[PDB]
Amino acid sequence: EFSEDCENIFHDNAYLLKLDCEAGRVDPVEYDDISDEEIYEITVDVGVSSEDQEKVAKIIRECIAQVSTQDCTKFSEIYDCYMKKKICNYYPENM
Repeated sequence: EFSEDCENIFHDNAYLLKLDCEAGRVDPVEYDDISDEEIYEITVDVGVSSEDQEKVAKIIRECIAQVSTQDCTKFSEIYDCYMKKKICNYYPENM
């Protein structure tokens, strides 16, 4: 699908964070929320439409809020929410 690149990138980040979290490099409780600046940076700054930003924005916040898991598996669970919500359909094919 058209979506594989976005998906792979989110997949990669999740996995990296997981590995780092395992390594005791990251703390899963800092991932309990997210700023508007981070959001812009992973939406518009990378090809999400201005018009669509809030729509992606909502999925990210819902997902983050929905994941009350606070171990290293949080990173992977959040990614699961993002795929479940089809977040990648809002991004361009190449990125």
